[PDB]
Amino acid sequence: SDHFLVINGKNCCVFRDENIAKVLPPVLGLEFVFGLLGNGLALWIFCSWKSSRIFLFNLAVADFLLIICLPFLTDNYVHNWDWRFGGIPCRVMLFMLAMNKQGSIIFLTVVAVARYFRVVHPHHFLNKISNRTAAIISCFLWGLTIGLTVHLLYTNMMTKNGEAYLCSSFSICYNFRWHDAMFLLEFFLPLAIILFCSGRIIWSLRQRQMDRHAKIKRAINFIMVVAIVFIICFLPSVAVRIRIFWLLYKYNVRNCDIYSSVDLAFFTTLSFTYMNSMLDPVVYYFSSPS
Ligand SMILES: C1c2c(-c3nnn[nH]3)n[nH]c2[C@@H]2C[C@H]12
Repeated sequence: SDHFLVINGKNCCVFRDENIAKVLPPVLGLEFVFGLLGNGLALWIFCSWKSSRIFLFNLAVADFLLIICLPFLTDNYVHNWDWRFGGIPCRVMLFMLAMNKQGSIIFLTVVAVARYFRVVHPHHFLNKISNRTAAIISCFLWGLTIGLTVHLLYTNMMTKNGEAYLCSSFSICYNFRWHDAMFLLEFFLPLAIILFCSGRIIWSLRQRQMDRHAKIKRAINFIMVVAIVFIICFLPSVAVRIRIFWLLYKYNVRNCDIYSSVDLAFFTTLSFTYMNSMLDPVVYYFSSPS
C-alpha cells in the first residue's frame, strides 16, 4: 500500500490492520458494559453529604461520560478505521475521550491528596472543608479540564484516507504538539502525586500499632491497589508513545513501515486506559461496607 498521508498539512502515515478490528471490540464491549453497570450506579447513588463523596461523584461522572462514547470507537474499529458520522461528531467524540480521561485522572489525584491530608495531617483544616468549597473546587477543576482540551473542538481531525475516512488525535506524525505533552503529563505528574501521597499515608500508619491492624491493613492494601491499578492501566500507552517519539526523532516518516508495529501496539494499549474507568467503581466505591 501507500500509508503516507497529510493531516492538517503534516506528513504522517496511518496503518489499517484488521487485527485492530478483530481484537479491540472484544475488550471495548466488555469495558462499556461493565462501565455502565458500575458507574451508572455510582451516579444514581453518589459513590453528596461530604466532600469526599462529592469528589467521588465527579470521578464517576467522568467515567460514565468516557464509557458512553466507547461504542463509537468500537464502530470506528469494526469498520477498520472508517468513521460513518462526519466531522463535527468525531471532533466531539475525541474531545469527550480526552476531557473525560483527564478529568478522571484529576479526580483520582484529588482523592489521593485528600486521603493524604486525612491520614498524615488529622488536624489540618482541609479535613473540615464544607460541601460548598468542594463544589467550587470541583467546578474549577472541570473548567481546567475543558480549557485544556477544547482545542480538540477548535481544530480539525477528520481526513480522507483513500477510500475511507479516518478520525484520530493519535496519528504518527512528525509533529510534536501540546496534545502529546498533555498525554505524557496526565500520567507522569498525577502518578508522582499519587505515589507520594500513598507512601506518606502508609509510612504514617505503620508508626502506630494500637491494636486495630485488621482494618488499617485493609486500608493500606486498598491504597496500594489504587496505585498499581493506575500504573498498569496507563503506563503501557505512554511507553509505546515514547518509543514512537524516539523513532520519529531519529527515523523521520519516509520509510514509515517501521512504525507499523508500534502503531498497532499503541492502539492496543489505549484500550487499557479506558478499562480504568470500569475498575474505579470497584476500587473506590464498592470496597466500602455498603
Ligand atoms: C482512539 C483515539 C483517541 C483517544 N484519546 N483519548 N482516548 N482515546 N484519540 N484518537 C483516537 C483514535 C480513534 C482511536
